[PDB]
Amino acid sequence: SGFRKMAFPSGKVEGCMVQVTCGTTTLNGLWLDDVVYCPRHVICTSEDMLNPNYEDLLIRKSNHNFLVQAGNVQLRVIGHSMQNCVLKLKVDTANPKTPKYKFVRIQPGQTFSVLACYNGSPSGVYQCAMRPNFTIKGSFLNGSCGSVGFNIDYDCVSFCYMHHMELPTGVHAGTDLEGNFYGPFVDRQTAQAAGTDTTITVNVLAWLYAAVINGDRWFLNRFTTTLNDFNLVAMKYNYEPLTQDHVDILGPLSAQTGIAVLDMCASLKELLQNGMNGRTILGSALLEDEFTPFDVVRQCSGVTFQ
Amino acid sequence: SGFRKMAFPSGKVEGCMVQVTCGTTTLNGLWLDDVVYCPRHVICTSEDMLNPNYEDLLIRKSNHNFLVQAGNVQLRVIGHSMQNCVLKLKVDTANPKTPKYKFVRIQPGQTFSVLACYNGSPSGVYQCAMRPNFTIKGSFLNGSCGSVGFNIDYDCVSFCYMHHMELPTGVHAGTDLEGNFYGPFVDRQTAQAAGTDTTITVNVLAWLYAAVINGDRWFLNRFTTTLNDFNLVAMKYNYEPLTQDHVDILGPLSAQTGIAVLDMCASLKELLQNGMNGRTILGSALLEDEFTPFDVVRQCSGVTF
Ligand SMILES: CC(C)(C)c1ccc(N(C(=O)c2c[nH]cn2)[C@@H](C(=O)NC2CCCCC2)c2cccnc2)cc1
Ligand SMILES: [Cl-]
Ligand SMILES: [Cl-]
Ligand code: NA
Ligand code: NA
Repeated sequence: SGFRKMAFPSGKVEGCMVQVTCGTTTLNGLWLDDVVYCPRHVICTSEDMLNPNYEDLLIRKSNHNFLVQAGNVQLRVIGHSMQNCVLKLKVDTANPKTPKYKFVRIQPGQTFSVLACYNGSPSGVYQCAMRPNFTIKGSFLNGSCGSVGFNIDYDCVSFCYMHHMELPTGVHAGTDLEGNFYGPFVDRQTAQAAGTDTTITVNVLAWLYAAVINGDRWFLNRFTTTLNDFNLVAMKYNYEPLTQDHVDILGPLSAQTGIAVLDMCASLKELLQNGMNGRTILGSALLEDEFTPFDVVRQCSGVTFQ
Repeated sequence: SGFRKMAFPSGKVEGCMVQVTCGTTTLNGLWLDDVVYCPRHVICTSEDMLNPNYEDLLIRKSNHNFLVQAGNVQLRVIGHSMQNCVLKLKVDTANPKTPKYKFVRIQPGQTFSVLACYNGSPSGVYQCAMRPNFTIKGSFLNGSCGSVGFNIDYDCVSFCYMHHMELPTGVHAGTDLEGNFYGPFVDRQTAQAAGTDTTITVNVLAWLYAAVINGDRWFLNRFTTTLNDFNLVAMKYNYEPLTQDHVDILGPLSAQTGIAVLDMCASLKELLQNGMNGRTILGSALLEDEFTPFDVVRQCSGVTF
């Protein structure tokens, strides 16, 4: 019993974090096999952060213009290339701690663990979600660039996020490990701003199922809803639309608890209308939307507390 | 910017987790140098658990009653003993991944990271606090016994919790790594319950300072108060008394933000008396009390390990 924001154990990723320095700029890189991945804006000078031409900036660099430090060891850079917004530095030593890994590009609503790092050294681990507006609500200070997000289902590290920058509302933007940004953002100092964000409806429903599994039913009601009437109501509270794909994804949780998906939708509609009247759900006084259906099945018992 | 519930990186601890089996019971152990630590109730049958004589159950046991598995390798047990509620199994191999470490017993209100494990395999990491009633609000399923809690200082892991049991309200109880229970609990199947809990006042103040650092200011006001007057409000709302030592600890945050502890105490007093008026603080509709002052400074300054 209990229910917590639960990250993956971070050791497999800790063994890959290094420090990358170019000029006066230092940030983090990810060392896998004989390649170090980092944000290409490590080659941006202070003079001009507004309109960098990264092709022109990089052709001026020699391999020895990049200093890579793994703990106390300097790694020798022997080649470099740019892929989208990520710089790939070839080094002369393969990382002996390289885990089984893959690169995955995730969809909004998906969650992952973040290992926040400074100067190549890990500071802490937390859970995040890719918001509908393609930002993440991270906790990142100056120098956190190059920190990564990941999942480790079944002993394989799936890297899905590399941190690049902070937006004006204090939320965060970055890329996949192929260097393609999530959302419309660019690695320039522009007036760019996150769009209006929305609540991840399928995740709220998963978390309501988690509450039932852990023994609390107070928020249920005698009603049901059509999918279209649910979406017409939920969107008035700035909730994302619920699709038939989402309904299908919630099937296993519905089967374990005996609560039909559209009956749980009716409960959510009433919670939005009424609030909690001084009660809490899984320790929260707000509706939580950064646990996915997969996350709830991972964390919760397979046996409902009836 | 941003503010998240944040755990320590868990790698140094992952390399110490093993699986311990005695009879039909399997749970987790902590392998440091040539000793594995686990809950002593691993030696109990369900019958034994109703009224166990641990002294007699252990003398019955021998080294060959224990199976220790590190990944796919069996560790050979060459000795066994008990310290309080912790079983110690001497093995023939020192753990080559043993970190610099200490065993530390924490105080109520202090936080720590938990590495939840099953069958000797780490499964997840989360942050939690020792409650004033000496429980923790963990997330644990069957087989999680022997999972540990810890803090890190530079390169040294301070182990502070080993998980033993779940109470009827679904909160959790355990020991320090010397086998001494936190709270008035015993490792036996008998009627036991969490006592009435209170809110950790110094941690709520720390989190209000974190909120100010992150730009959330609507709860600040022109008033100040005194320790004595604030503590009358605290008692009324089942908050822990605020001591002069707590005020000293908050000093830094008070100097940085511009709000004296007693100034911020006046904000908390008003929040307790009037509520939040439909507003949130750092994305919560409740007053959060599982961040210590040290947690707030660490996260807001980027301390690494
Ligand atoms: C060159 C470019 C692309 C404009 C840039 C510059 C600085 C950084 N930031 C580095 O901290 C940093 C950079 N190199 C080492 N550290 C930080 C950052 O985004 N401030 C922004 C301030 C507003 C204008 C855009 C940049 C940062 C802070 C906190 C958390 N995350 C990141 C990120 C990107
Ligand atoms: Cl996805
Ligand atoms: Cl006994
Ligand atoms: Na030792
Ligand atoms: Na005040």
